[PDB]
Amino acid sequence: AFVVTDNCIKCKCTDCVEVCPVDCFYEGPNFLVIHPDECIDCALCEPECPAQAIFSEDEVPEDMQEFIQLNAELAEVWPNITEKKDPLPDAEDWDGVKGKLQHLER
Ligand code: SF4
Ligand code: F3S
Repeated sequence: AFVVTDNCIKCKCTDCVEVCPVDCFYEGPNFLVIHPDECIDCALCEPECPAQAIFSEDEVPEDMQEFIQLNAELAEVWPNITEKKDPLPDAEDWDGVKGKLQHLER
């Protein structure tokens, strides 16, 4: 499965949803997650993230391993998103900044 990690938080560009064939992205107030049992590992979303927050599960950075289980869990409670929308208002302010996990809204 692929994994949305820290830099999506407070950016939420949603460009990634355009290319998923199986529609497995689920939407939070200020983050997206990939449903691990639905992702077919086509790797198509990851060139599309402007914030470069998507990784193959096995390539998720050591310091961002928490995101793997987070994606699994929130994928059960969040709504499915299928169309691209506007990025969060302050997206480019928050892009490239580290430790945005602290601001995750559920
Ligand atoms: S690897 Fe493919 S199936 Fe998975 S979330 Fe990405 S675009 Fe979708
Ligand atoms: S910022 Fe997030 S909404 Fe997608 S386009 Fe990137 S994983």
